[PDB]
Amino acid sequence: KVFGRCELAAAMKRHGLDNYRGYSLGNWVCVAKFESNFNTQATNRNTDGSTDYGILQINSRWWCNDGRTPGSRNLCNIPCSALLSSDITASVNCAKKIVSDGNGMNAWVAWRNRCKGTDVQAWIRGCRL
Ligand SMILES: [Cl-]
Ligand SMILES: [Cl-]
Ligand SMILES: [Cl-]
Ligand SMILES: [Cl-]
Ligand SMILES: [Cl-]
Ligand code: NA
Repeated sequence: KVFGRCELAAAMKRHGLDNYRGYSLGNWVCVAKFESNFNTQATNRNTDGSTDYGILQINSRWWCNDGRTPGSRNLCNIPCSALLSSDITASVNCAKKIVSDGNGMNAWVAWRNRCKGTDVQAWIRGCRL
């Protein structure tokens, strides 16, 4: 599923991401845009052989099980395929654990390089929220 911008903002708010660990909603919409173009089915292979899954591009090196990332962890206790669902619940719940792991949203390289220090509120402007 490719979400619309305000459709994604609404789902992220309903699932409790607005101000989660101090990160306003626009930060989460911004990172989703640059990670996946709002596409729940997005996947990308990393150089080490791990893979990033779903709208928030969550990495199998640490967070989910895909059966083909030797030595990795599954800290969110989910199959990576659950992160590709049209419903974002699993991605949101796992993002809450990632952002709580000490580095905040710097866990997403794209957030640090493309969202951090910008006007992230623009990503939720106009949305009925
Ligand atoms: Cl957009
Ligand atoms: Cl915001
Ligand atoms: Cl594995
Ligand atoms: Cl959803
Ligand atoms: Cl933080
Ligand atoms: Na894993």
